[PDB]
Amino acid sequence: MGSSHHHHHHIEGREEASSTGRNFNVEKINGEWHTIILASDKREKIEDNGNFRLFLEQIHVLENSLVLKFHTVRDEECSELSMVADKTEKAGEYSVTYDGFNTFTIPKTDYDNFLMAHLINEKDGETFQLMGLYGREPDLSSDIKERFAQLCEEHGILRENIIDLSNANRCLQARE
Repeated sequence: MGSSHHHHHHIEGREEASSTGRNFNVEKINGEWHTIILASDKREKIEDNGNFRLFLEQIHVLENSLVLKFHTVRDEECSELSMVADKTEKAGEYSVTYDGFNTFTIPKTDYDNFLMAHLINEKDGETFQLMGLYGREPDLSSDIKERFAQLCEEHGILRENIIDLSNANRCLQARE
């Protein structure tokens, strides 16, 4: 018998990555975060006073896991919950303790400009693909916000299902 192999090279320039474990940097995403735009197949979910329509906090990068907090109201009263996204046997898919069985991952990690995450929750015999677009700033330009719209169509999430958050901000359910 007898075999042989070869080596590989790396890149220094700015290039995207995924949670799969290929040139991923969590030391960047670490810090004050913000929810630019929320896109997911479920307008009735990410709508006025929805359930997933919550703000993001500063993720705390740990040894292998990372803590994350959100902002959710209750009984017409502002509030916030506590979560902790950890690793699992899966491939580049973290597991966060949510109201129902779900998994938080990161398909497009462009901390340099805008970060992208993909979480799916399957409860009540029903599931949906959730994706929260994040960016170094509290608002993304028309050049970056469009980038996400290119992926939403790939996940089956029509560009129309994209709900703008930068324009929608409130902590009450007041209306006519």
